[PDB]
Amino acid sequence: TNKELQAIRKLLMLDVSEAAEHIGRVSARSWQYWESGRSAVPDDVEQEMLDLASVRIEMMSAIDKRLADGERPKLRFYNKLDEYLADNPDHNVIGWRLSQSVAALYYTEGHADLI
Amino acid sequence: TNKELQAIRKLLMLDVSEAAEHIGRVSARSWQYWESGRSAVPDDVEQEMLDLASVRIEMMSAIDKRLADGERPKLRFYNKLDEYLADNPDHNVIGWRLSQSVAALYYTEGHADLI
Repeated sequence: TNKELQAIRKLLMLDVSEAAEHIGRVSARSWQYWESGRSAVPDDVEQEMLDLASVRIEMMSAIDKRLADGERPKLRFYNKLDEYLADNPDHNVIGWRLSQSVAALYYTEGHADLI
Repeated sequence: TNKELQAIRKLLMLDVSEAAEHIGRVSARSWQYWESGRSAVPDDVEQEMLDLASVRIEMMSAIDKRLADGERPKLRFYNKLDEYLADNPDHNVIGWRLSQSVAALYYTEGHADLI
């Protein structure tokens, strides 16, 4: 539904324009129409957003591994996209947002430091 | 630091303009300055952001209570601010975003449905 689509997008920290370009391959206006509720949300886009959410879960699982190993992780929080891309040259703006989503969660809940 | 400030802000699903107006009581430019890293984040702003994160934890704890009572919660995802305000007339735009952040988490991670 429109509500599930927006929920996942925001949890993954994607701006509408970023989700539209990279996941929907549609204009931002088209993506807004999907989230507005005045349109059918196509099921394929919803499925691709759930696939991307599984990437966030994989990234969380890796941090959980460090925690089980006794480490208090120091996670890079990239305020600047360009710095993320410099350190992660095989990723893009969507990877940057997923990194923010994961680092912010672990920090805010008291489980990791940000660097 | 600027990284912690932006991380909490984004996790709570607040736009810069919303955080600036209601939490900082400053302009978006000033809030962006605090998120830039150029100087230290003010003590009172830091504390208020931590306190709002605690409100989010309290909201999660209330849902955890319902799960422990055997409910499968149907959480209302408010894509429309005014609908949230009508249902929660003592709250404002910041409370709306907190509601989105909690509903999106429990939905995307499989514990609740959205309506």
